[PDB]
Amino acid sequence: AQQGVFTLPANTSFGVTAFANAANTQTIQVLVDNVVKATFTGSGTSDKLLGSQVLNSGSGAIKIQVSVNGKPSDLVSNQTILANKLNFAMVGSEDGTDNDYNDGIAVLNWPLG
Amino acid sequence: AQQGVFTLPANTSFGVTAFANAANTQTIQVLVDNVVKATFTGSGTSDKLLGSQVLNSGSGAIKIQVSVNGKPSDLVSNQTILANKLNFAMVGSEDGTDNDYNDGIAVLNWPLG
Amino acid sequence: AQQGVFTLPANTSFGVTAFANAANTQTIQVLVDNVVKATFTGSGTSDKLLGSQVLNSGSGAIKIQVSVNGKPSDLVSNQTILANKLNFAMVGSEDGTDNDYNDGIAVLNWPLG
Amino acid sequence: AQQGVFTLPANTSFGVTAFANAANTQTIQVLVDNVVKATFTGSGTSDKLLGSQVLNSGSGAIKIQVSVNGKPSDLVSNQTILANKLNFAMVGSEDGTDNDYNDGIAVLNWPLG
Ligand SMILES: OC[C@H]1O[C@H](O)[C@@H](O)[C@@H](O)[C@@H]1O
Ligand SMILES: OC[C@H]1O[C@H](O)[C@@H](O)[C@@H](O)[C@@H]1O
Ligand SMILES: OC[C@H]1O[C@H](O)[C@@H](O)[C@@H](O)[C@@H]1O
Ligand SMILES: OC[C@H]1O[C@H](O)[C@@H](O)[C@@H](O)[C@@H]1O
Ligand SMILES: [Ca+2]
Ligand SMILES: [Ca+2]
Ligand SMILES: [Ca+2]
Ligand SMILES: [Ca+2]
Ligand SMILES: [Ca+2]
Ligand SMILES: [Ca+2]
Ligand SMILES: [Ca+2]
Ligand SMILES: [Ca+2]
Repeated sequence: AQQGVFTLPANTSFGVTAFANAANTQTIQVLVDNVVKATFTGSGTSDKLLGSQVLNSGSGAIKIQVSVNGKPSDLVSNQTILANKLNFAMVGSEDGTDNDYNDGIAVLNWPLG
Repeated sequence: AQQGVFTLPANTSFGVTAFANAANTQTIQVLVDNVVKATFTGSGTSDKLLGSQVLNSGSGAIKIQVSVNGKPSDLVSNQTILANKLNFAMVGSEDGTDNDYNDGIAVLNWPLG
Repeated sequence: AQQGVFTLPANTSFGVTAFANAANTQTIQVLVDNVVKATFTGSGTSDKLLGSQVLNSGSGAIKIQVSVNGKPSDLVSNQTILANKLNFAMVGSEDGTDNDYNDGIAVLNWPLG
Repeated sequence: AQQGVFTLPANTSFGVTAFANAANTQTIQVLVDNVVKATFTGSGTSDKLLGSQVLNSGSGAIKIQVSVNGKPSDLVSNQTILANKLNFAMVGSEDGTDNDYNDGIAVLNWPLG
């Protein structure tokens, strides 16, 4: 199945935070309506914080991409809702062979405020 | 039910990242074996990043506390596992009456490496 | 936080399946727009299947109640979305003191078809 | 990523319940330590309940397979833990082109009792 694709409410601010757990440099892109709106880049094996940003969801069509020097990683994802209100969308990825799926991570959360 | 309590594998590094979406100052504490090992503090209504740290899980007994000037918030939490390997533990909290449950957030992830 | 409350898409069929893991008789009610539309009753400690039904979501306001002889149980719940399409809403409950939270369970899933 | 693979605690009873939302006949197999221990078969587009069984987890290595007349479906899965105690493992699958991922579903839950 496609992974890293999420439908958010339209015209809503969301946070996105990215991490590396990898020797290779991760490129984590956040697409809103098929257009890259944020890019996080880096490496490190101890949950390196690559950045955190707030974006508008546009029509609601979000897609997360993870790659290493142009090669797409294998993604895994899901979305969880707590208290019928607090949403998280998580993405892990695997750039290699050890299948730890932590190499490049994105965590989205909404609503804000 | 108790919320914000998680059993991790013992002696394992994990990341914890904290956010505010609140006018009031949040105090988010990460306890390992009943001892506070990290504290994140701040306010802001746009997914303010309060910090991110890597901790050892000790025996595995983690507890997240959220309070505002000493008053415990109402917590909500769960844990998700992706690809049978990548773990997230999420905590939201409500400090007031609007029930957005985003006031003080913690996201834990493991394994690292 | 309130638990067992879920917002579904309006006018959508969903499945709901109920289980017991309890010595006491569980009463598991599925409310749509504040009106009970299904009730599952029984006991048994080996994941007793109490029933499975398909309901219309009405406006989308679903609430699950669990009680034992009129006494409300303590609920825990969340919602997960897989492949940006397949939804599950889960409810556990505790009727006693052992905090296994499995006494009366409901699992909702949608969309059907 | 591989999907439908879960690590359970060893020597633990778990419930597994299977559904169809499909015109084609689904074959849903539950493997414990690489050996099929339950098989659910059927079709129907309204959350047809194919069965529910309790199994021992063996070493803990569970795998869910879904196929239609021998052809493996595309699986999606995850695991959620509520109240640090109640576990669900969910599997959806797609046998065709509409990407509803509901064609053959398995829901696992533990602990029982
Ligand atoms: O980035 C390449 C490689 O780096 C490290 O060895 C580990 O983090 C691996 O999981 C990762 O796949
Ligand atoms: O922190 C107090 C209060 O601040 C803001 O008004 C909002 O973020 C509320 O959700 C929060 O409860
Ligand atoms: O139903 C009462 C009681 O019955 C059994 O002892 C167990 O299933 C308990 O978890 C439950 O709380
Ligand atoms: O089973 C084949 C096909 O049957 C129906 O048309 C729908 O349930 C589809 O989602 C499914 O893929
Ligand atoms: Ca890796
Ligand atoms: Ca890694
Ligand atoms: Ca609030
Ligand atoms: Ca808030
Ligand atoms: Ca109980
Ligand atoms: Ca029980
Ligand atoms: Ca299908
Ligand atoms: Ca279908």
